[PDB]
Amino acid sequence: FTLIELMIVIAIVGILAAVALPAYQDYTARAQVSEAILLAEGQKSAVTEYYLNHGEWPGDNSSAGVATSADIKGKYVQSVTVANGVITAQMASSNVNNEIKSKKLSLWAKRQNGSVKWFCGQPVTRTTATATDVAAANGKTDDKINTKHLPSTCRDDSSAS
Ligand SMILES: *[C@@H]1O[C@H](C)[C@@H](NC(=O)[C@H](O)CO)[C@H](O)[C@H]1NC(C)=O
Ligand SMILES: *OP(=O)(O)OC[C@H](O)CO
Repeated sequence: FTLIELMIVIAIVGILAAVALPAYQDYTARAQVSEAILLAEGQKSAVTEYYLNHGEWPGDNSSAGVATSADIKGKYVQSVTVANGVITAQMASSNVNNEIKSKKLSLWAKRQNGSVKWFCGQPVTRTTATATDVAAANGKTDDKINTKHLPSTCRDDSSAS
């Protein structure tokens, strides 16, 4: 070989040392959102029992049978709230992933003639405790967990039935 080959080798070493990386932030966000999903999954029993024994969905954490929203917290979750039978979880505003800072995800259920189906996805709202339909959360806010930061199973629309 000669000097040109060595220079090319050094250039290739620099090229390899200055390479790019894929988007691992999405995977870390999914891993951190799994905790919020697990925390929100634990309030299903109380809401279901109240609905079965009273005929209407709970309107607040008080008669649902759970603690204050500010007390249901984890490493990356800061609040879990129940409103008209809908469970919503909010992530922390610091020491967490940048993409899922102060964002919300929701869980809700619909009653069938022989079963009760549960859904998971972007935030939804219910207007009346005796209603059977849901809609989108808001149009004047940006506190929605992106599709890229959710598992493929936890991607449901408000019109799903
Ligand atoms: C428990 O949640 C119920 C939905 C609520 N009931 C009503 O709001 C009435 O049906 C009028 O809509 C109860 O008042 C709640 N009980 C409490 C807060 O102690
Ligand atoms: O009242 P909740 O338990 O839903 O928590 C409220 C929180 O402090 C910010 O909305």
